[PDB]
Amino acid sequence: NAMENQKMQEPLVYRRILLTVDEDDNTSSERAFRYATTLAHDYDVPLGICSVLESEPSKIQAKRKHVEDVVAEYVQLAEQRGVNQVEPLVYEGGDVDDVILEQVIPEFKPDLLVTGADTEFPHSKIAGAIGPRLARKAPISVIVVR
Amino acid sequence: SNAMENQKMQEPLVYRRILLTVDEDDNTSSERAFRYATTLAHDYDVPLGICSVLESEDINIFDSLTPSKIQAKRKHVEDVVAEYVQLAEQRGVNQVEPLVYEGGDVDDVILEQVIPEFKPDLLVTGADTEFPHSKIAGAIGPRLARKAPISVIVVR
Ligand SMILES: [Mg+2]
Ligand SMILES: [Mg+2]
Repeated sequence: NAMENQKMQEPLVYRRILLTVDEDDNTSSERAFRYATTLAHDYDVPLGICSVLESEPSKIQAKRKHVEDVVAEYVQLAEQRGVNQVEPLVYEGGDVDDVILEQVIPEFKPDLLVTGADTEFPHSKIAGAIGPRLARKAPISVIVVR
Repeated sequence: SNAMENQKMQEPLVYRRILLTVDEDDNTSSERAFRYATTLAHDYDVPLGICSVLESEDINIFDSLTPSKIQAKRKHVEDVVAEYVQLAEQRGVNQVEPLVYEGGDVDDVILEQVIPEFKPDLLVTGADTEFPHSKIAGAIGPRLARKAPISVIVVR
């Protein structure tokens, strides 16, 4: 038929994985974490775990510590899972979508963004689940995990 | 995390039943979508279904050219799905099946017919996959990522 046989056979493995997390607990966030860390473990590829502090003082440092703690806990669990290279990616900005698209993706250079279907940030310019928005707008592959 | 939570967070996640959604166009995103789905199905030994949704003839549109146009489009999409199935078998996927459906609302066909029948836990599609015949215009992947009850990867 019409497709190039050899090219269509080449394996595809994602080389640099970015997991985006919020502070909430739910089945989608658990499964997004497990997918990203299973992939990174099984194919021996780097994982970045990102969250974003939203622009609004012992209060601001407490909010910052909270985001840092959420990401640090996920990194610890990823290390326990056996992922060889995992790093925290805590970023700050006005609109989370732009922070991810304009700062995190270009700096960390992932080829896959993973996030749970429930992940959301209350002061994002567009309200609601960030995963499908990123699936539409990002220049890389995006999986929205449920 | 408490002990139970820690253990649950550690449990491997390997998708069990993969649904690849395709249109007739051969582009970078569709090639990579096919390669990701078949690499997953091969490396983890899980079933793959390869789906598309055909346009049907409209009983209120009667003319000499429309039937040929629609029939030839249907056969083209059937050919593309069959070729993807053969390529997946050549790739070494043990269980791969065609899933050709039809209807005017492709989102609804996938959500209400294909997913409940094939029972995938992951839907894969290229970022360019689109069905201009359908109710809603533009790339279907991000809409399915929003609406589906299962995980959806939009591949670029
Ligand atoms: Mg291990
Ligand atoms: Mg069956």
